[PDB]
Amino acid sequence: SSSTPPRGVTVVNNFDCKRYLGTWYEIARFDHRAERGLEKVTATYSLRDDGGLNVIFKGYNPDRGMWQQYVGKAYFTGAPTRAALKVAFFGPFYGGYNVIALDREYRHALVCGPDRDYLWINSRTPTISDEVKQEMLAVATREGFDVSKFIWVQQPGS
Repeated sequence: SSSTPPRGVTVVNNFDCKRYLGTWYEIARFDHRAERGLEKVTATYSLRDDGGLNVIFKGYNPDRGMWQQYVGKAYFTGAPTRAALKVAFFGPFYGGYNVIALDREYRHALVCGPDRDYLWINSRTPTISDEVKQEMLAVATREGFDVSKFIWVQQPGS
């Protein structure tokens, strides 16, 4: 089931959706065809009339010589105080989106998909401290993700 969280993963359960809105830089990702080779990736989150979120993915594609966007819609699968969502880019075809770690300042987030082949480190800044990087890798490995799969995404100052 590609719209539920991975078995045996803790999801953030005191989620304040309003503080999560705005722009997040992608620090690291497990690669798949949608993202592979994209640089300087951000995700931008905004509230919709219908209680879902707009998710605008932006990345630089060196082979095409262009910036490209993916326009999606995210909805909470349960209460909006549990950071368990599902995202679609076309039609009723959803993937799981789960915030599994978040600092009290809503400045750094570990986000996974519906299984352990999907994981992202995200930051309000394009670079993170070695201390924040270490905590992210510790949380991910404790939840059973193979962090050797990370691609460290090209960002200004990386």
